[PDB]
Amino acid sequence: TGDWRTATSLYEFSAPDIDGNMVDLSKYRGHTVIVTNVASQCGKTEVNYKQLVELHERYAERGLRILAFPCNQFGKQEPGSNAEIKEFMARYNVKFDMFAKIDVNGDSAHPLWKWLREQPNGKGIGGNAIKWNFTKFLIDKEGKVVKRYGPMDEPKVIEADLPKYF
Repeated sequence: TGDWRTATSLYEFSAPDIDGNMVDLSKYRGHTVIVTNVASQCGKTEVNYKQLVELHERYAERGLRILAFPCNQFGKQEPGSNAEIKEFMARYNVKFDMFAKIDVNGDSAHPLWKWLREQPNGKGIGGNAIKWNFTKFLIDKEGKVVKRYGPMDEPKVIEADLPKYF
């Protein structure tokens, strides 16, 4: 219906990429997806970027796609413009998909993230708030959330779940 409250998969949403081009996320139909909120000035920025890059290098050939959403809501650790953030990810040689900066919590949260927070059967009242930088969601080939991993779970925690969804 266009309402995030009614959506049942990743494929109902669209978001601008880091260059500002609108991306319809149905482009990921049939792929294994990780969605994560990122930041450049977090204690865990280096380990998350390094391990996300490693997962993409190991598993892109199996259809793994990583969608990274910058977000400045957690300690103001993503203060850069989109153009600044684009320059930053190359230091990690990021070749997965980078999106324009968004809010993930609160009144201005992007609708995809309003939906992600509700995933285990939320009633539309806010769900499980994103707690800090580098939360991750593993999404299956039908666009359904299958697991959430927190700021403290390094990306390599997702690895043993990946072959179930390739």
